[PDB]
Amino acid sequence: SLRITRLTVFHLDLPLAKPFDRLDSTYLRIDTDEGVTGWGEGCPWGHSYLPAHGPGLRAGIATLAPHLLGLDPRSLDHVNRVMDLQLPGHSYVKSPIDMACWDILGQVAGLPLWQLLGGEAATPVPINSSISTGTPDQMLGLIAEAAAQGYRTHSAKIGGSDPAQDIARIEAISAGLPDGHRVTFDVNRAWTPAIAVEVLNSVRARDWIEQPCQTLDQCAHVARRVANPIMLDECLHEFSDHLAAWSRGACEGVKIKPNRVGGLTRARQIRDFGVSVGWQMHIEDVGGTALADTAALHLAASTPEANRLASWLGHAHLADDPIPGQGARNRDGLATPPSAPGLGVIPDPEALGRPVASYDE
Amino acid sequence: SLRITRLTVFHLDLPLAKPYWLSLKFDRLDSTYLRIDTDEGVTGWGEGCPWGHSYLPAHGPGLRAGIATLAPHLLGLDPRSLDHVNRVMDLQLPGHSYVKSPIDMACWDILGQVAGLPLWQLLGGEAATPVPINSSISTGTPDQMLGLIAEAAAQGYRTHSAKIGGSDPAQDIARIEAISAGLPDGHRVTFDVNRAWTPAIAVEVLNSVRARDWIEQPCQTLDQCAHVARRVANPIMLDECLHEFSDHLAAWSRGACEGVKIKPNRVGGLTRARQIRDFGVSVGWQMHIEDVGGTALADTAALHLAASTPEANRLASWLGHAHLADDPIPGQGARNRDGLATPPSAPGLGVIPDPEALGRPVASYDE
Amino acid sequence: SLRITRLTVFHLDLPLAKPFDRLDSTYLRIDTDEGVTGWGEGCPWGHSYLPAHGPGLRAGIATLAPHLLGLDPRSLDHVNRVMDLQLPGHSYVKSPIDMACWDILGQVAGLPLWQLLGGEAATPVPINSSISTGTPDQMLGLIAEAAAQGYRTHSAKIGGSDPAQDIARIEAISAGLPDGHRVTFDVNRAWTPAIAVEVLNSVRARDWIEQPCQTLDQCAHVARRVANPIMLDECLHEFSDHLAAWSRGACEGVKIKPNRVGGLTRARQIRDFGVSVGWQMHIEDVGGTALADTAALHLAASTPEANRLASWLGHAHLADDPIPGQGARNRDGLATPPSAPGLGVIPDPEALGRPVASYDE
Amino acid sequence: SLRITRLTVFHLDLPLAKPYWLSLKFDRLDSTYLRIDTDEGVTGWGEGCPWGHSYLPAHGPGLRAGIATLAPHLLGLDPRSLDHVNRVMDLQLPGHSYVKSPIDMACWDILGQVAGLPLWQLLGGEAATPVPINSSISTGTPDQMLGLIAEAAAQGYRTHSAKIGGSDPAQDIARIEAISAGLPDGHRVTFDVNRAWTPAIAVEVLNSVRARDWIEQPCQTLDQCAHVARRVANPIMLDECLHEFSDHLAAWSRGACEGVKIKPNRVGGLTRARQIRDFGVSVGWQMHIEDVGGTALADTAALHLAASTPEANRLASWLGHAHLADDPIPGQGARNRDGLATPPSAPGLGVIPDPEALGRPVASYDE
Ligand SMILES: [Mg+2]
Ligand SMILES: [Mg+2]
Ligand SMILES: [Mg+2]
Ligand SMILES: [Mg+2]
Repeated sequence: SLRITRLTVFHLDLPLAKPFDRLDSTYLRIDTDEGVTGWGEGCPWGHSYLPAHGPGLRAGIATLAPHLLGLDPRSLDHVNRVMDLQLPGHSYVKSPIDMACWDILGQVAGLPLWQLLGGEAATPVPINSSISTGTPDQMLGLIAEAAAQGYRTHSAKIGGSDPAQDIARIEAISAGLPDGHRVTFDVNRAWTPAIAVEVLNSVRARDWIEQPCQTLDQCAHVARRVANPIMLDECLHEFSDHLAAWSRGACEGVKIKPNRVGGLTRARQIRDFGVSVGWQMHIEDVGGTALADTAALHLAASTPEANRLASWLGHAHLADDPIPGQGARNRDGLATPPSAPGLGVIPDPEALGRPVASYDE
Repeated sequence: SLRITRLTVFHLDLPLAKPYWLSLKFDRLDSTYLRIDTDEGVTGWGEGCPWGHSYLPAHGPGLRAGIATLAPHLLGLDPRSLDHVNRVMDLQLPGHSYVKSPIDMACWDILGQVAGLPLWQLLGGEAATPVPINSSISTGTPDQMLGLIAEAAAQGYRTHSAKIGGSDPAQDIARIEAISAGLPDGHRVTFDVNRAWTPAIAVEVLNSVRARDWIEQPCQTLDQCAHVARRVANPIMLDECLHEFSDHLAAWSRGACEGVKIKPNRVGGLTRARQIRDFGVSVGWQMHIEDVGGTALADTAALHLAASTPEANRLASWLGHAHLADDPIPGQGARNRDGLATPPSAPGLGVIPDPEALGRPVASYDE
Repeated sequence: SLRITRLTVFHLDLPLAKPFDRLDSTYLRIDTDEGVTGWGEGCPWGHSYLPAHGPGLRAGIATLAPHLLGLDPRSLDHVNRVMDLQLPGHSYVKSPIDMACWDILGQVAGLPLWQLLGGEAATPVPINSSISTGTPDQMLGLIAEAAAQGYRTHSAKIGGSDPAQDIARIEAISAGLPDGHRVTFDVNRAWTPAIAVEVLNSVRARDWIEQPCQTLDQCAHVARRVANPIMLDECLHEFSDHLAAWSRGACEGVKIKPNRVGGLTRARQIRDFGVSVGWQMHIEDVGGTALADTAALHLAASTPEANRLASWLGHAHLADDPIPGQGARNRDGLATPPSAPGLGVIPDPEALGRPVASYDE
Repeated sequence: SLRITRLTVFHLDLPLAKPYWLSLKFDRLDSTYLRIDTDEGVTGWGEGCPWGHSYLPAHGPGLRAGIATLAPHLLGLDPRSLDHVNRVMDLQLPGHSYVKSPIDMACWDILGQVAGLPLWQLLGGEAATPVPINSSISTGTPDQMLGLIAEAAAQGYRTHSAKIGGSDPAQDIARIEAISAGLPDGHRVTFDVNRAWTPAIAVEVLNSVRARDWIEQPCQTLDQCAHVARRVANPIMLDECLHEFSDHLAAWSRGACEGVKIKPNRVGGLTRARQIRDFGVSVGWQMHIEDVGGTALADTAALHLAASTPEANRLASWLGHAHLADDPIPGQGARNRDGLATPPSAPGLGVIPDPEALGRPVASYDE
């Protein structure tokens, strides 16, 4: 008999700290007849990073609202089935909805998400830096910085059509890393296979390379020809892409991002599959405020230590904060998810602005 | 030199001829017409009309949101450079093929008018080939569907798409054997299952039946359909699981099918549909080329691609406007004349909607 | 109603600048009833390089002429279908015909080929040198030269039955290349797999190796055993060979040459396929005058920058020029295709000689 | 020591017995006879006769152009060293197998005469084995083809090649079941489709029919035929897609077929045909060995290879000269005597054309 009673949609205009200069984030409030309210966030990283954009996100909540009204939000797999029937794909639309129902379930259950996701403890999860693309000594300065801030894993954005510079970047960074630190070379689909093969086979570094090419097939091809661990990310849209990645032997790890795979319920199924096949995983969201970071972090904290790599906190990159003082935050390069029932963050609607849409029955 | 100058968006509420009931009255289609103007006064039109919002990853409100996201980026582009415009849309909004298809269709219109050639010719066709049209035969008993087909046949249809599916093998079996046995001579049927089978039910029914007609998309995924294909004897047609060119390449390398349907709104437009068409010809696929839904505008776009396809590879097209109660573009576009439809031969697309017939625009974008 | 009205065949005797000492080129003029004339060129690189030769080329135009007369040249796929029905294979015969119809279509459309082939602009395409086979310091002198001329990519012809010399060649050239320049080792089918494996696994260079062996199967075998990017060329005769190359995971790039694949319509289908699977490509013709170079260059200029490598200009190697002042030419290591409608080159028949054959209806 | 001294080219205009009409009257064959002389007065002859110019990558004018290109390079060669001559032709003009086949055939003639042995013996055969010949049964109704076969049978044919194909499954089905059911006892048929099916139509027809006779080349490519083969129950014979030895190796490794036809003009001559023949024996293929077209000269060359093939692997040969209206070499070569033909036992090829019967030479090449 618990029923979803109202969905309210907020649009947050979030300038980035280091300027696209802004993010378009959607906050979603879900009410129930018994007065338990859940919240979710979907904030695509602009509209060019993934099949996702803020105005489409809000349009998708509109298409789904009338099918979500009156569902029992405690039945998470059922909620997801209904979302899949009513609007295929659009994982970016589905994530904040699924996030908010999880929040409800955790509040009704009296348990934080990390415990519903199976974890023994609110594990402090190591956080990782983003090193933006530049020259060999530039990136190396940005790393010295991040290390001073307490990051011990760093994700260097590299890529291009120019084999020589990526070679230079990789060999400088891989050698001039502080002792005990970890670096991932994030190419974000910017190589063709020819470049990946030339670059990686010219370099002694055997660090992680993340998503070197645009497709799974192109990544698998690179993997058979080079010696580095390959991490997949943006080409994984649904569970079947992960199964294909596994069956092609394409990778040794994946990133799992709720807004890319359709929320916590889908992410958890992927996470369990990754543990079963020995993958190591970065579990984080695509972008947004500490609300999105918190949901991801509950899933990251509940992952076996052998399989869990550092998480990125998207809110580190924002000029503003709509939910100051809430969520997993960086404390000496570690973020601990909250232990209160549900998500553990409650946005104040006054901080958010006036709702851009609202659906009742 | 030529430059996109304005994009105008129209939302058309299209009633269906035959509502059907759902477990919801599915009543009407939400169609988007897009008008692209340029600085030299050549204007192109395109349509994107998802079959409601549950058929594919596509819905009307999402389509109009996508155009909003892309508009700032299309303003200023030379619409004659089609591949380039496609790359921009791909850089600026990955996926969302249902968003991209009307934009690409309008650029093709513009290109055709600048070239003074009909789309079927730019697509390589020797002539405005009349293309056979198929019937839609709704699910029911063996005796019903067979009566719905005699009826179809009296209207000039020689190819028929029989909608079967559901989790009771026994009546799917009865339907297939009945329909396949009692077709008029020279007629053809395809059994459209529409992802309704699990692989277990597919294997049980197809291996229970003597009929060797096409089975279209028995299961939800490519991987499931390829599994069924290795275990049954019928020609397999893929459709809904094919979202982009790499899925076609994957279908081909697994030997999953002997044909595909190509629908611009599913694959992102004519430029992308054409590359797939040509791939199909290279590997010997037979293909239905048609759109997902909409008025005779989306249907004419698809029919240009269908008419330019070599006869060996070309099967019947479905005309979505045949299922509509209204017509916003009366007397324009390829229409069914006794089981065949012929694309226009005017430069470009060959249809020009009257803004007066469309309602007030819901969005406009200019530089 | 536009109809092909006459085909005229010219035979050009072209001495090479650096001496087989000559090329046999065929120029083809196609007239229509509405007075729009298109031109094409097929010029095999002698008769030993590919399944192609000048006298066969002219013989094939003879077999096809009566099937081409009266076709609508604007319908390019239809023209190609008719050529395939009437004379299977013989891509070398078909290329100049298809080239001339494209020229017509571009003139009727009022658009240059690079825009009909989808490009945003007449992109200046980087040109690459040909370094003929010799000793390590010889080839290195020839490269210093080409670099002075403005070439920044160089194609070194290597190959033989002698592993030690190719090792010497490769390691000298790969190390003594000017900064920022690119080198491809063009073996032109001159290795068996045993030699390819010994050579490439003895060398630190990870430059492109082009067509190391006689067949696709032999190249794929080498590719699985070595660390360099493999570029395919001469074994690709038709689209199905490219599909097989892709499915075998044999290569990371291909060269596309109109006279080898049957013209611009076939080349474009290959080019689009290469972009879709992440290949990088050299798009150029097999040999001939700036007319053949120009057609290829329209297709090269319209290829996404991520996928496009340098083009070779065959006319650089000729003593003569029948079309002086026309076509894409080298200007500081870059060639820009023309922007006039169609091909953008108009041969003067007076410069060509007396037609060796002519077909009317 | 022995040296090629002159090459002489003849062009023979061969009328067919049965013109057939095209959508063009296909009237006559363009055949090339080549004479190779040497310094010791041993002369060899070869023939290359494509089945018109649309059947394979081959045509008469191209063949005479190819000989022109190769002549300077063959002049001076020792024609006894066959592999070597093949390598030279391969270095000097890649591909163009239709060009190389008559040159290689003439060298084999020369080699046989120098050795004082018939080709069938140099090819390893124990004796001049009479080889069964098959009929050609033209496309028509079930009742026609079956009447064309009783007729064939009365002429001594026990193997019949029934030409089917076209994009209407229903009558291909009727033809196959009719013909396969009503063969004389002891007789055999092959259904020659000649690349006319797409894979969808192949799968529909073959999986609709009880007949398990050979199907020859259902589809255009090896990859399409191998796809069909995995899904149907009939023995598959490959032919036209096999251009060179690597395609045979590819056919073998995909399990695409249980037999092949070997035609010298398609694969480049006897030297290349022989290597493929032997490969077929090693892997247990059954094979038809015959030429593409031409006079009893090309037919005798192929029949030497056919007679030397072990009986387990050897099926019927087609004799191209049976379809000609003329005969430039009357009373020479292997001819059909009541369903069998026997290659000659004279040294070399065993046929010697009279230049007087051939017209004036169209080209001559000497050192
Ligand atoms: Mg990434
Ligand atoms: Mg379907
Ligand atoms: Mg090469
Ligand atoms: Mg055959």
